[PDB]
Amino acid sequence: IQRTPKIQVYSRHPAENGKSNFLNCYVSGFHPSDIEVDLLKNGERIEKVEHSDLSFSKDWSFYLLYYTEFTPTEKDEYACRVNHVTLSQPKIVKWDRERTHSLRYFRLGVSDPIHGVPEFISVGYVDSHPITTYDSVTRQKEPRAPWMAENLAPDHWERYTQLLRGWQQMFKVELKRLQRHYNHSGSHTYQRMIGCELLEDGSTTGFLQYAYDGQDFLIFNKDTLSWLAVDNVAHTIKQAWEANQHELLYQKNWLEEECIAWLKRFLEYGKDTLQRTEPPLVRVNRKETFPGVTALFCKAHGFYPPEIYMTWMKNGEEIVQEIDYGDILPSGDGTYQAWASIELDPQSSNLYSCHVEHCGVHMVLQV
Ligand SMILES: *CC1=CN(c2ncnc3nc[nH]c23)[C@H]2C[C@@H]1C(C=O)=CO2
Repeated sequence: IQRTPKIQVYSRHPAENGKSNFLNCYVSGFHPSDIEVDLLKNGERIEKVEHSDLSFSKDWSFYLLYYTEFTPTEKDEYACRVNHVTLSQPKIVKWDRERTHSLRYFRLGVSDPIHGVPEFISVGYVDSHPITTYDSVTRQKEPRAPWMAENLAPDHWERYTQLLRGWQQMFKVELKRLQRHYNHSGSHTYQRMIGCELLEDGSTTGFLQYAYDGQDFLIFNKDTLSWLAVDNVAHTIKQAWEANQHELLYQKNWLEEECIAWLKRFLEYGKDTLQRTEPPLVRVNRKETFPGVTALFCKAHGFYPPEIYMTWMKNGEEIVQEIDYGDILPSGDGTYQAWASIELDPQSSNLYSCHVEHCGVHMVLQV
């Protein structure tokens, strides 16, 4: 099942003409992984374009960010051009107008990529921060964060590069078995996700899952040490794996113990960035796009962690049941932005208000 990319074009900071800024093209929710993204200045490709490394979501969808340094010109027209399997022709999008932590590791396999993209990639994350990276082209596990490279001995990288070289071969072999079993030809994707969550109160959560072509394939239940299979093909794989009772017990123990221990270790190594809280800056704007149309936009920016809650209240008593919302977007500098717009009443004002909650801070912008 293919999924088409969600393309969102926006600036890192609120845009004002003549002031340098960063243009973002957040490309998310797409499957398979192969994509081509360009940023266009007045219809022309931009030579210097930065982009985060390929990232992975828990729904098996892929996400990325493309950014470039620019200064907004009232005349300049910036847009983002995306190529994907689901797009018979490129799609151009104009630029209009904490306490819970998680460690998780993903494995990605692509058969017949026919690209300068690796056959196998594996990335680790603490709270949406890539801590480590490994791929088949590199054949080496390298820290993706600086706080990870200043606390782990070089032997640690050697030891786990050996595990990842073996896991890579297993993924290549396991992927062929699935294509033969399904009689599939061409490029297909194999995905794995393992991780644990450490809640504020001390509770722990764990998960291990496999996906074939972006669809749930095998789900490990660590409470019953069973692999749940979606298909009869997955059932065949389930039977092979469930033979090795030792492997299953290791999964339970790695999730409940080693994973949380690793996570606590990392949350200290990166305490400066991971335990950081940046409060949001909220401004209310009034816009009249058409005659007799007025809307209020509660816009928040520069906060971390991305967990935020925004709402509008008519007369300061009850919530509005017609509130449009904006996605929480990565601005590119480690902070996040969002917005919430309501249609201003043509009648006499109800004295609307905006309410923002972020990490225990409550802001009310009564206008
Ligand atoms: C870097 C490491 C990754 N780890 C890991 N465990 C299970 N499945 C994985 N898939 C990719 N990487 C996986 C382990 C060992 C090692 C580590 C510390 O650096 C934590 O967890």
